[PDB]
Amino acid sequence: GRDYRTCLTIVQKLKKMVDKPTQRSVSNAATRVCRTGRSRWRDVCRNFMRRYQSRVIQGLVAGETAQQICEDLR
Repeated sequence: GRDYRTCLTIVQKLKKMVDKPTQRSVSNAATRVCRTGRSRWRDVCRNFMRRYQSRVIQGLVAGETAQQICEDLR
């Protein structure tokens, strides 16, 4: 169950890190997002992105809401 929550937090973080969400801007932000925080969050974030990054990036580029991006995990 944690995956859905991790997904929502990451979507929110990435939307503030980029200006216009494109394949390049989002992907670049996605390599940085998991490096901010204490060790537990860095780990959880990293493990999530390794599994799910393609779908997160796709969703941001599509202008999906966080819930739409993360729905398969709900």
